[PDB]
Amino acid sequence: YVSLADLERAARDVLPGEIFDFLAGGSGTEASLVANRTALERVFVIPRMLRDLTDVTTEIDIFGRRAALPMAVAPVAYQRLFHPEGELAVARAARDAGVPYTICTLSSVSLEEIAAVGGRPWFQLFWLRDEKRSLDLVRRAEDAGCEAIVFTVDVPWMGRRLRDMRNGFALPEWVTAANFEFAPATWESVEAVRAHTDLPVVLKGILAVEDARRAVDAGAGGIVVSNHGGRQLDGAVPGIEMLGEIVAAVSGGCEVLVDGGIRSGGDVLKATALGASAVLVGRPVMWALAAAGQDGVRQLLELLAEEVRDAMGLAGCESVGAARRLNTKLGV
Amino acid sequence: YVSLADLERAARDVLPGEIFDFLAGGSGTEASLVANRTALERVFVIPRMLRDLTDVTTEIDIFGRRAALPMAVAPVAYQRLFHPEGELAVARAARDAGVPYTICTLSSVSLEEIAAVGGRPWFQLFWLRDEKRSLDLVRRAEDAGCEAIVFTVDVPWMGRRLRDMRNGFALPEWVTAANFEFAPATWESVEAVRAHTDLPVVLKGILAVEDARRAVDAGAGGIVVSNHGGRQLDGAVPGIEMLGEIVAAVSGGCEVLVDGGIRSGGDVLKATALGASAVLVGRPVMWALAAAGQDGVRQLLELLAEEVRDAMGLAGCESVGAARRLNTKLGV
Amino acid sequence: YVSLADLERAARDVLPGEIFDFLAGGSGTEASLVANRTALERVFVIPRMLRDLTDVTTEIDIFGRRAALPMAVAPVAYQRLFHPEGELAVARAARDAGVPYTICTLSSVSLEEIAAVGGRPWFQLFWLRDEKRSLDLVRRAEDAGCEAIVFTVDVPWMGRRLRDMRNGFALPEWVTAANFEFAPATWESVEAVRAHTDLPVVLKGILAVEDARRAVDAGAGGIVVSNHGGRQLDGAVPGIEMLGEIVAAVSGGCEVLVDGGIRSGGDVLKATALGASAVLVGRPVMWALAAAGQDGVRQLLELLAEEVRDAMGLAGCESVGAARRLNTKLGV
Amino acid sequence: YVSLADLERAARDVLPGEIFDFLAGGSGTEASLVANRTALERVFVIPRMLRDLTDVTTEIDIFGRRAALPMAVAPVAYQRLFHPEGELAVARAARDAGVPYTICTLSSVSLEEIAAVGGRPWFQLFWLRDEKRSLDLVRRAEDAGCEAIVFTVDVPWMGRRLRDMRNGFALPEWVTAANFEFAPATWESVEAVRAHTDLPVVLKGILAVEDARRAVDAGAGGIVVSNHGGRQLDGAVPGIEMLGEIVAAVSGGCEVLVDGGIRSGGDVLKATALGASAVLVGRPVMWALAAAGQDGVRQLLELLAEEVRDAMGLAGCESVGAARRLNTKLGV
Ligand SMILES: Cc1cc2nc3c(=O)[nH]c(=O)nc-3n(C[C@H](O)[C@H](O)[C@H](O)COP(=O)(O)O)c2cc1C
Ligand SMILES: Cc1cc2nc3c(=O)[nH]c(=O)nc-3n(C[C@H](O)[C@H](O)[C@H](O)COP(=O)(O)O)c2cc1C
Ligand SMILES: Cc1cc2nc3c(=O)[nH]c(=O)nc-3n(C[C@H](O)[C@H](O)[C@H](O)COP(=O)(O)O)c2cc1C
Ligand SMILES: Cc1cc2nc3c(=O)[nH]c(=O)nc-3n(C[C@H](O)[C@H](O)[C@H](O)COP(=O)(O)O)c2cc1C
Ligand SMILES: O=C(O)[C@@H](O)C(F)(F)F
Ligand SMILES: O=C(O)[C@@H](O)C(F)(F)F
Ligand SMILES: O=C(O)[C@@H](O)C(F)(F)F
Ligand SMILES: O=C(O)[C@@H](O)C(F)(F)F
Repeated sequence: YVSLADLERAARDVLPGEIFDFLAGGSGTEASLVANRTALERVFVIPRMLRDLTDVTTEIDIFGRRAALPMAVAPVAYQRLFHPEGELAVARAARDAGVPYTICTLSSVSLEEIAAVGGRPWFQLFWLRDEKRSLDLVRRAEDAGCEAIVFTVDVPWMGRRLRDMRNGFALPEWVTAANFEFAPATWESVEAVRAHTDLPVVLKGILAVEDARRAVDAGAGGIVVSNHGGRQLDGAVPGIEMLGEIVAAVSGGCEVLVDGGIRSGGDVLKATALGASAVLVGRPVMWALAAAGQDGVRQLLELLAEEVRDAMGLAGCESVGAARRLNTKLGV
Repeated sequence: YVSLADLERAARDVLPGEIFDFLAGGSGTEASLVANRTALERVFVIPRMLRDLTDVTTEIDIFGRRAALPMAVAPVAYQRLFHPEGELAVARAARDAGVPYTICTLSSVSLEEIAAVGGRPWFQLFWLRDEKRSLDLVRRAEDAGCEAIVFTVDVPWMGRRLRDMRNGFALPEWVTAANFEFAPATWESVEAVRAHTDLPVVLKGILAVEDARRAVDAGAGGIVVSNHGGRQLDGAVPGIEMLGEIVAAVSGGCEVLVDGGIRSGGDVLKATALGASAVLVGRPVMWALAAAGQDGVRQLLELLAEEVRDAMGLAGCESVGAARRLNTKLGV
Repeated sequence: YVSLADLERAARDVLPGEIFDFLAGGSGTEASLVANRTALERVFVIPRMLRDLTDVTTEIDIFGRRAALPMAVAPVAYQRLFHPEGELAVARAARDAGVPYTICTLSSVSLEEIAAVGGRPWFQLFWLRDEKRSLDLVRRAEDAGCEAIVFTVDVPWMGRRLRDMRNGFALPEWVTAANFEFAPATWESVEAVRAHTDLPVVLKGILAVEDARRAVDAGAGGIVVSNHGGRQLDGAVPGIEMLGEIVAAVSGGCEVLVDGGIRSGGDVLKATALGASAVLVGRPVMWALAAAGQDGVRQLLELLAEEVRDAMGLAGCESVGAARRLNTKLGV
Repeated sequence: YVSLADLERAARDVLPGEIFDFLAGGSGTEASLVANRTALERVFVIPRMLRDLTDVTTEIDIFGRRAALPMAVAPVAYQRLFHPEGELAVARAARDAGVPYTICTLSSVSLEEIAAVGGRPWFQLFWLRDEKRSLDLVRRAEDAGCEAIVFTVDVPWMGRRLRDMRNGFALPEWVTAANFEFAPATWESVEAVRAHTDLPVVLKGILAVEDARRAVDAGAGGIVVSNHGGRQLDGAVPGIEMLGEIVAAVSGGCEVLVDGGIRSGGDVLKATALGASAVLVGRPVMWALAAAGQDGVRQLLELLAEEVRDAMGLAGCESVGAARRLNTKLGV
């Protein structure tokens, strides 16, 4: 595989159409899904030349741990849909690559089993009608050694997934929510989580500048600037279009991650040049899992690491910090 | 039907080609028709997160009545072209949905019959060569319980409808103007109408900012920012491109509606975020009428209501007022 | 014929391919040719409503004569290529429509014969290696009753017409330059012409603002803002993109015409709203001549007059002056 | 051949697919490759009229020598891939046209043999792991009569060429690096070269404004504003998009060349109007070499010279200096 796009072709060959559509699809007309890609394609980097590249490093420190790349595996529900080893296959590959893996509230293997794989696991939280269940998940995650709580704030309820409605998609009987209904979360919910854990709380799905600022004021350790991969509000701005403004507004008060459409090391470099601390990658990780299980995810992460290192050095950056100081230009 | 676009396919299957073209078409090269869609597609919403959504309401108060959604059925001439029940089928579905229905001067069922259906009917006025006939229509509408007069100001004469000219389109003998020639209207005409009724006068087809201001000064209760669905001046700016500027200029002095190309609850949300009080929807209502009569219109209005509620809540808006405070970003 | 585009189809059916290509083609990659159209398509008009339209008039006064529309027939060489009656067919139709016709230096019927048709003829001048020949043409034109000299300033030599080179195009033996080598013209040439005639001198092919200003200072009575229909410099800006700036800079000091890609009454309205005094129309007139001779040109001019009147009134303009006061908005 | 695009078709017919792909391809998704073209296509020139064109000259003085056009042949590795005469065929045609030819460090004929052809040769330098080898190349180039050292600064290592990876491309046994591993170059390397030669040092692959300024401060005699034809960082801005800003920042302190996508005399004119001293042309020269050897390159250079002269005069420029004073407008 020489690009992330070779894996999409392979995943489409193997998965049942309705599962491929659950993975690929977005809400509504899929305008936000498409715009995630368009928005990245319009960003060009202004590389620097003739800098010292004797020891290029792609590592970052985030949430108190060193990561091998400025990237983590995004939360994706129900990974046994894609391969029988599901979350364990992905978590193992992420561990071996030194990349954080986000364990989902809707994981198809229990969070404690996935955490036992090792590595840098984070835990993604959905707020539930029964509040106590959400807070018990947080405590379970912490007890299992998760290192951050990624609170998803953009799903008061699931968006309108027309592919899924047209297909009549439902989980097969062999895939369940192994940790066991959505309730709208509020800033009060954020505070209840912050009070119940010593782990950094990361709010995922922030797009308004004033929500980024309020996240810092609320004691968040990070945010993920994100439109949920075009799966929630159809017509929501891409995160990459808000990122620069958000990074300026928080002025270092929390980590600022971005996601949506990251498909190469070059895209990682764009995100960092716009100011991101790190990116999340969702669909491509699942393409690799579908295509070739743990080995497939390993191969994807190896390719991404090579592309990140290549892009960084070609742009004159010996570190991710230097990459954040790059300028960009919008084009056609 | 899971989107408004499923109904277009169904209407195209059933209607005679020349009737489908009377409905779908615009003037000239159809540049303004296409631009209505392009203009909406370029607008992205910046949603807010973590707000209280315990009681999301899509209702608005407009022209002294509560409406279920920030939407009304646009005036569309000759609805018996599309289904034998014509305007009565649409008006009944609108009533049942709590949406205002605009009875047309060129209705194929008499305005008094349509008004007898009940609901929130408005009445659309064309100025006629015989002035007295226009003013008699106003009095008839008021006597029948219509709640606003929507004075169409963008049709001094009908535009050049090339599909209709190529098809040699004419009304079948079984479709007539049941209320019974266009004369250019002026500001004097507006004043003659205002003096002849106690109902709110709404000027439909305003696109220049200074015409919006003058509408307020003239005593209008509302305007509809509109290029008549691309059917009048070919090359007229889309209403959605003028809306923000217009809303700022009138600074709350009248209701500011918009139309043209509204095809989802997401589009309704864009219009409100740009400042609209409400939208009109034309062609999609007729697609539903063609496809399945009253039931079809009911299904469309149910789908739109679900999409509006979904979009609002995903954007952190418990009310339409909150949606008007959302920011937007233009994209690709 | 219900649009100018119906005539292109008809002309393409009848003309030999190499003649159609001589007519349609531009220089180089035809980037400027295509951009003439793109540039007009991006301009939207902001129409005004509720104005008096009791006596809409499309007339203008230009170069001391009343014209029926704000349009003239552009200079096009060798019109016997397109129809056996050539320039006489076009000139007769223009006369009957009350539109000025520009007689070309490279006319395939002598300028005196065309002028004898009557009407409002103008004369287009090429500067020649033998200066005296150019100045004799001017005197001949004036003696024959031409009312303006349109000095073409953008053809120091003919551009690179790749269609013509690929086709090996040459004039058939039955088409000649009936008035009988290009020399670069300079401001000195302009002055020599101005001194040799009492007619208004119009400089055709101006695109830089400072050249427009200098034209006024040089005593020009008009300019034509133009990239020669994309036939000269490939990559020259469209005239329509320079027009507003030019109109502001000359601040009424001469008439400012535009050409390139005008294909409807709506396009005429755009040009006027951008500030043009009038437009020239080239290729469409020749399509009509190819399709149906004098009658074809008459039909085209009738259609254009109807479209201009329609566009004007739909935009709230009772006169061309009012149309010049319209605002525009650039779109997608 | 009447355009540079006729030669691409001819080269694609004759070359083995993998060699055509080595030539045509870029890094990654080829976003930067495509953007080089897009960026030029959006630039329109504002031509001037009515200037003296009695003695139009396309000559420039650069690096102490007169060149026939504001263009040089870009460094392209391994030209025996394209034709058996390789670099000697191209160098001979360049000499005969009065265009500088850049001899490559990776030339498939030795630099001394190519320099013996005569003409204006420049020498392109790669910095090597063994520094002394790079500096020996510089001395060899100077001893052989090369007139400038073009130090390539954008290849700390070769980019990710996915066409080449998919094809399993490798040099055939009959093509070698005849002058005989990449090491990242730094500003220290630049200074080591500057100290080892009296020739002008030209830094090729500059895109950041501050790197342009530093190049001047470092004693460079020129820079080439360039993204290496889209072959290095995928997502690097096109040079043509940085050029104006760069030209302003150096304010005449060194020659500022540009490359990437130059495919006509019209494109040369755009580059000069944006401020370039001269352009480099890569792929088209190799298309001509593949198609017809020395004669093919001669024909290409003749066509380019004709197009440059044509564009200049149509734009009212009797000299390249005048062309640099032209204004431009971005379009669609
Ligand atoms: C199939 C699928 C399931 C997902 N499930 C979740 C989830 O349970 N929680 C969450 O916060 N995000 C979820 N996401 C969103 C991703 O975390 C991420 O925001 C999105 O996929 C990023 O875009 P990318 O897929 O373009 O890389 C899901 C995304 C996909 C494609
Ligand atoms: C077939 C048809 C007939 C119409 N008749 C009228 C009319 O009689 N009066 C009027 O004010 N608008 C009329 N309109 C315009 C609509 O009220 C509305 O401005 C336009 O359809 C809105 O755009 P939409 O169809 O894209 O939703 C008509 C539109 C269509 C498509
Ligand atoms: C076939 C052809 C021949 C032309 N000959 C002349 C000419 O002799 N003199 C001149 O000033 N313009 C000439 N023009 C340019 C036109 O006057 C005009 O600038 C151009 O056609 C306007 O664009 P349009 O064809 O898009 O309407 C010619 C154009 C065409 C298409
Ligand atoms: C096949 C190929 C090989 C190249 N080899 C070199 C090289 O050895 N050194 C270098 O500085 N540039 C090299 N370049 C880049 C060119 O010098 C130039 O920057 C690029 O081709 C310019 O773009 P153009 O090909 O679009 O005209 C190469 C380009 C191509 C296409
Ligand atoms: O995007 C998803 O599918 C998840 O976030 C879910 F299942 F929660 F909506
Ligand atoms: O758009 C329409 O068809 C109506 O507004 C009419 F019939 F009046 F022009
Ligand atoms: O555009 C044209 O063909 C004319 O202007 C000519 F023939 F002069 F170049
Ligand atoms: O672009 C190229 O192929 C050259 O610059 C090389 F071979 F050095 F990378």
